[PDB]
Amino acid sequence: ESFLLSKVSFVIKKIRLEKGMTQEDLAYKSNLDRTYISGIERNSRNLTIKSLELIMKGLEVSDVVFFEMLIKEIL
Amino acid sequence: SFLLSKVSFVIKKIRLEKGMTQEDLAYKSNLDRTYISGIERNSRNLTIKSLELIMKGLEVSDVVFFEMLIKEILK
DNA sequence: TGTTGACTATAATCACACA
DNA sequence: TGTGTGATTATAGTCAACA
Repeated sequence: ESFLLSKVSFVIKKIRLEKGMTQEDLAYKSNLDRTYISGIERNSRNLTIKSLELIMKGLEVSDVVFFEMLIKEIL
Repeated sequence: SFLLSKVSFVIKKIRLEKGMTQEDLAYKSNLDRTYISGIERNSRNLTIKSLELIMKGLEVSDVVFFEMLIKEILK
């Protein structure tokens, strides 16, 4: 009652910090909301595919890399 | 209207690789057929939680799903 | 209940990728 | 060689009104 979503909501936080960004920066660059971005990283939002596609663009990272990094992270 | 269409392609593919109807995936993943139908028509927004249920009823891990998804991304 | 109608998947087939 | 994805007709299937 947690997995995958927890793993997806972790890589986002990993990359964002490795990119030296902020939740206010991510919410702005992905046209989303800081309250929404916050809740995700702490696993309090359901998160959709389209709402994830916006994140990778806000984080400035291709879809391929995100999933490749996602695959590793679960291991 | 891209990533949701690329994930959906893999959904029916493994469904057609494992050899099962949408009604079978609807049952095995505990989801309404109209919803399973929906995401394949392209689409319904599709939450991550629902996506996790799909893989469970698809008898495949997430790593083999994303790997297959990525292979379907590179052209 | 019974059935019409439009929107679907489904299944059989072909043909050209690819390895 | 060999399997497999794409595209195709064509059948069967779904659902959502109606009286």
